This record gives sequence, C-alpha cells and structure tokens, in this order.
Amino acid sequence: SHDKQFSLFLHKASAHGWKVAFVLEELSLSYEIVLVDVAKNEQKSPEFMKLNPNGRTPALIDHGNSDFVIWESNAMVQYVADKYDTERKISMAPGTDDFYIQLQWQYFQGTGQGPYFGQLVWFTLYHEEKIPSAVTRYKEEALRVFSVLERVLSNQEWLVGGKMTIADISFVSWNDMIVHFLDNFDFEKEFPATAAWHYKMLKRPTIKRPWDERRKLMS
Amino acid sequence: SHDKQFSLFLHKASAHGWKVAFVLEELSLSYEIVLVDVAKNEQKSPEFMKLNPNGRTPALIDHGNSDFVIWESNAMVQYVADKYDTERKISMAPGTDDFYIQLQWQYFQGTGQGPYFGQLVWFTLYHEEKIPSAVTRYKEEALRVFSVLERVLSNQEWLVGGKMTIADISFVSWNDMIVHFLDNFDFEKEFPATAAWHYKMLKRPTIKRPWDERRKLMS
Ligand SMILES: N[C@@H](CCC(=O)N[C@@H](CSSC[C@H](NC(=O)CC[C@H](N)C(=O)O)C(=O)NCC(=O)O)C(=O)NCC(=O)O)C(=O)O
Repeated sequence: SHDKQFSLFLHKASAHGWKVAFVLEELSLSYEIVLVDVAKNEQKSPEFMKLNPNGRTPALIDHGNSDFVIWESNAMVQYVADKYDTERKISMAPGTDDFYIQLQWQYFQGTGQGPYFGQLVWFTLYHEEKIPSAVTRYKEEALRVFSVLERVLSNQEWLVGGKMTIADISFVSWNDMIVHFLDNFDFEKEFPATAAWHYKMLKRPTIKRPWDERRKLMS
Repeated sequence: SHDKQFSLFLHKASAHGWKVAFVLEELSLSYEIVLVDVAKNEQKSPEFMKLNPNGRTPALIDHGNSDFVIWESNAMVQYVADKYDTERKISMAPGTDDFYIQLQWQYFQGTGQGPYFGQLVWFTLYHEEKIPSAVTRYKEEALRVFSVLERVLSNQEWLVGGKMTIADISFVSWNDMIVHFLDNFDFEKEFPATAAWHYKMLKRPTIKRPWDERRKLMS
C-alpha cells in the first residue's frame, strides 16, 4: 500500500468519492485514492464488500485510526470533519444547533440531490428503453433542486453558519456533472446565486486539483 | 395550538414523518402531529416553505429549543436522539466511532432505501404513464436493498453497538410499506434475518403506537 492516513476507494465516474477527496484536501489530510474498477464489477467483489456490504463506492479506511472502515460518502465526510477539523475551518461545531442544520443540508444532498440527478442520468443514458416522460420527470426535479438552493443562497452567503462548510461542498461534484444532462443549461442565467456559490468553491485549489485529477482519468 | 414539546409536520402516507414519530415515542417526548396534505399540494404553500425550502414533509419544531426548525427526517431523528436520549437507550455515544457507523446506516436508509422505494411506489401508482421496465427497475433495486441488510443481520442482530438504535428503527416504516409493491413476496422466506429484525421492532408499543395511528389515518 502507501503511507497515507486515509485509503479512499472510489469509482472515478462517481460524484461521491471526489466529494470526500475535496473535504480531505480542505483539511490537509493525507490520502491515497484506490480506483475501484466498476466496469469489472469490482465494487461487487467480496474483497470490496468486506468494506461496504452495500457494494457501492466510496469507502474510506482511516489508517490513522486503527484501520477504521466507513462508507456512505456523506458519513465519510462527517467523520473526517467532526474528528479532524479541530479549528472548524469548514465545519460547524458538534453539539451546537448549527451542526444539525449543516447535517440537514448534507441529507438534502445525499437523499435529495444525489438520487434524483442519478435517475436523470440513468434514463438519459443507461435505461434500456428511451422514455421521455421519465427523462422529463428527473430533468424537472434537478431544476427544482437548483431552485431550492437558489431560494436560500440568494439570501445568505452559505448554507449554514456564515461560512463555507462541508454542507456547501457536498453539492459541488454532482452540480458540475449534471449540467450535460440539462437542456441548454445556462447556470448563471437560470440560477445566479447558486452558480456563484458553485464556482467560488470549484475555484479553490483544494477542490480544483482533485477534480482536475478526475478529469484526466475520465479521458 | 398545543402544549407538547414538538410540532411534527408530516404527510400520512409517507414513511418519513412516522420514522420521526417512532423516535419521539421511543424517547418519551410529547409532540403534535400537524398533517400537511400532499394530495392538496400543501407542501408547496408559502407557510410550509417558511419551514422547509425543499417543500417536502416532514419538518420539526422544538419548542424546548426556542421553536428550533429542522427538516430531513434522518437529520431530525439525529437531532433528538443526540440532544435528548441521554441514557443512550437507542443511540450510540456522540463522539464515538460507533456513532459514525450509526450515521452511515442512516445515510444508507436516507439515500439508498427511501429514494428507490419511493421511485417504485411512484411508477406503480402516480407516474403519468405505465412503464413495466421502470417498475421492474426499482423492484429489483428494492430487493437489492433487502439483500444488503440480510447480509448484515444474519451475522449480527443489530446494525451498530449490539443494541437497537435509530439506525435500525429508521428502516421500519419504509420496510413495512414496500412489501405490497413486490409481487409474490414472502419476507421471511426471502429475507429471514431482516424479516425477524423488522417485525421485532414493529412489535414495540413505542413503535406500534404511531404506526397504528397511520393505519387509521389511511383507512
Ligand atoms: N429526504 C426527505 C424525504 C422527504 C419526502 O420524500 N417527502 C415527501 C413525502 S410525501 S409521500 C411521497 C410523495 N408521494 C406523492 O406525492 C404522491 C401522493 C399523490 N400524488 C397524492 O395525490 O397525494 C412523493 O414525493 N413522491 C415522489 C417521490 O417519492 O419521488 C413529499 O413531501 N412529497 C411531496 C413533494 O415532493 O412534492 C426526508 O427524509 O425528509
């Protein structure tokens, strides 16, 4: 293996693993990405399923913590943040009321943005029958998810606590992947405040290089 | 309008608010079910969006925390299990590594079970045209979720800590609902560990009470 504190197993095409990569980079935590070859169904391999019985990437092993294994990308984020962000540069303090709001937005991301964007992708590209009513249903719902973000981000700087947190960050990877799936999408034209919020973050070198590494791999 | 500690807004045919209802029951907390009618599109009214900008049930108001507002059913559950369950009857210690294994499972529930269960129900009843293949896709997926739980509960009686936790509890309402959207489905024969695990919890009068009330308000 390596000497890194974290082993982060991802599918290169996925939004989820790179989101943990962002959070890792923001926190100056050492980590080593291990590609899972989903094309070969390595994610359904017994080796991988010892890490995550769900058999879907990502999974994280914290070697700096007794080789502690954990999956579900949102929880990976929370774990890494609650534990290693002592000075709370990009997280709300545990136990405080803001922490649970932060948590709400992370659920909005993982339950609301994730699954729905994914269905839109599914029916655009991968579903075995071309169904416009289904593609339409999730196109609509992805737009609706921008509107929800715009509803807040046009009134406040960040999702929670007057600063950029892991809650804001969670949304970046999918938000950037989803645009190809939307008809003539003009992000700053259609959702001005959410666009600025997305680009501000994606501009950060701690988020720029991981996503740059993603881009090189996908080509 | 009332004098209980919580104002739980939910829609009756939804798994989510009842998931929070169970926990409020388990924690010996008073609360007032405020019905928000989805058939009436009441989740999209100015007043409920003042509480949840996503315009989706459920949402929580803690009158013991100065009318605190929070949504995302799993984020709500996490708030009250953390702020109240001090004896830790049905929670892990906030700060322990078990806590984040318990969070992982709630995310699997929130992101994995809910959305795919939800899309099964949708293409069966509410989608504007009838698509066997879409119905077939979420059936498959829903069954897959069961095999994930089963792979786990056949080797340990609980998800985390050797105790019943909000991790386990949060699967209950969706698991009881989905069974009728599967053809020729025999829970025990198909997923024996999960079957027993589910039913067990569903016996608990803590759990059995609000779920009984969901039955009447659905007659
Ligand atoms: N992650 C969120 C999930 C919240 C959630 O799913 N809320 C639902 C509960 S209503 S229950 C599920 C609801 N069903 C319906 O809207 C069908 C009801 C019928 N059309 C009628 O006439 O009442 C639904 O959203 N189906 C689509 C899907 O599941 O993807 C809701 O508010 N839906 C209203 C809306 O989204 O506008 C949480 O846990 O809090």
